[PDB]
Amino acid sequence: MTHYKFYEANVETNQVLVFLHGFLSDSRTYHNHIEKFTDNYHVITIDLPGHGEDQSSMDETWNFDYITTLLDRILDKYKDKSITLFGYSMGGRVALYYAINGHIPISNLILESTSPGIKEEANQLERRLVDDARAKVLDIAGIELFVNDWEKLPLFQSQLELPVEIQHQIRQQRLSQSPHKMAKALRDYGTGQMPNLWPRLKEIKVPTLILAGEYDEKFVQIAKKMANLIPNSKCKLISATGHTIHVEDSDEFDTMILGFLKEEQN
Repeated sequence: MTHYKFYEANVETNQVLVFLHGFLSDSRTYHNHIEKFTDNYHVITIDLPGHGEDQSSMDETWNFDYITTLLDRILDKYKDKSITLFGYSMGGRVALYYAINGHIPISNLILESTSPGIKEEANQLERRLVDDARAKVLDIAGIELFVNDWEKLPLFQSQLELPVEIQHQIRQQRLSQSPHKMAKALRDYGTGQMPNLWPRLKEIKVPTLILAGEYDEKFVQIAKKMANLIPNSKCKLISATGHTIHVEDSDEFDTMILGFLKEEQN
């Protein structure tokens, strides 16, 4: 209930494009994009556990297998369609996990500024500690103070250049998240908790589009590495954007998706 929205295509089509959002955000991030795709594609947006309109129980572990089941249940209603699964950042981690472990086969995969998790154990632990600390800060200091600090992360420096409306929308989307739920999201499916999917990338056989922002060096290096390992992948670097490409250059982002979707119609 409430955790996913289906937007009927303006035309008959067997194509369904499924959007997963990032941490501290929800499906509203795709708001201005939906109409660009419904022209030719059915669109689904899904709020992940703890985010936006999600109503996952606080008393269940929101690990990847839980999220996979969640997605299985939605996608089962469209299993006979050609499903393109799109994930941005946190949602891309879910989309990679799902491409590898999901129970409904997807047709195509799209990854924006994401990673298959952390390879080496000590780095996984480093990240767990940080996300665990962050979760504690959320449970205790609340959403506003967290977002204030989150806004200042180097990862998001390129956003400081966005039009004030856009920065407002992003800030509002973050502030509306429940801090206790954000904490649980971090503890249960933060990157530090995610299995290292690097050695399973070769299992992903579907056409895959990988997007990274040129200013976002870390995720560019990750995107290139992922592309090498996913056998039918295209990696596109988006000029003059950081991590959240779909917000910083929405049109180019849209053009890249539509063109990929165009190419893979077969």
